[PDB]
Amino acid sequence: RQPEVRGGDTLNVFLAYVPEDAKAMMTTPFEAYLVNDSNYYLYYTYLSAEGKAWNNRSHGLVEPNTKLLLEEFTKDVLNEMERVAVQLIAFKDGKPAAIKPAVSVELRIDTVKFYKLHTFSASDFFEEPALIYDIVKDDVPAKQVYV
Amino acid sequence: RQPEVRGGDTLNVFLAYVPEDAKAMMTTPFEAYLVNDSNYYLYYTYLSAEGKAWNNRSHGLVEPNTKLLLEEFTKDVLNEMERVAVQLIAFKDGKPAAIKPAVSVELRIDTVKFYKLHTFSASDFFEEPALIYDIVKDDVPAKQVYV
Ligand SMILES: [Mg+2]
Ligand SMILES: [Mg+2]
Repeated sequence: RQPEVRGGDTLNVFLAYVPEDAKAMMTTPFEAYLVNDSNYYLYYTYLSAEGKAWNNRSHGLVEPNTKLLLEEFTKDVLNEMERVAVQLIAFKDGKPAAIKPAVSVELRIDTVKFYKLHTFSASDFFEEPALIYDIVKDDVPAKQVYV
Repeated sequence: RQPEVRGGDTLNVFLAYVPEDAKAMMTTPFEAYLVNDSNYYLYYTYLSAEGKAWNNRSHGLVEPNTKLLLEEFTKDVLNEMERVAVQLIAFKDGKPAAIKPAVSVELRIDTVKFYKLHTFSASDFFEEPALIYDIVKDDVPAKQVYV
């Protein structure tokens, strides 16, 4: 087992979209991940807006210092992703911890970028370029950042 | 299976403390519950402060229109419960829903009341009197209410 990470008591959580095959942009589907770059467990939901309501696309637990595949989708699904949200709470289990904010972040996804690999960016989290949205950055929820 | 409840799309969530045996106040332990009077699933944590840090006492999922036993404790544990918190997120699974707030509520518990049954109140949720703290009342998180 891996130990906790130095600096990981600062909450850093990202929503990342990655091609399954960055070499085949015409045919590839995409993957959505919750990336938990922190020493906390998360409970989360990932939702998409449809009218005045929201549909839950994924929910559950993310362990410390890991990522979770939320969804695999083709580009036809982009029409459902005009506005998405991530809500979460963070905790440790059996270790004292700082209290963290309860987080809700609504995002307008840059769907044009899914046709343009060069608009995705290099990251430490994947070998492929990724489209990465902050949910919590340096303990600060990314409210009203991508809307 | 029970259907969703009329009015239950309004989030109402309570933290309730109940004696195991209201007839034996000298000897009885107490039970802490999360009461989810709503049509939403919840992920939650229940934490207690110790110094500048917090200890997780319970976490998980609560189903719609139910309650969950968080902890059974004796009165010696009241010394750990000077300040507690509940954090949660609410969602539906497979049904469209309104987006709900991500909630964090810190409470100073009225530990004197645990020696005085008449200070607990009748409720629809238990046959015994209960000490009930609002976490979300009529969709409004109970921030800075019990501090
Ligand atoms: Mg890389
Ligand atoms: Mg009653």
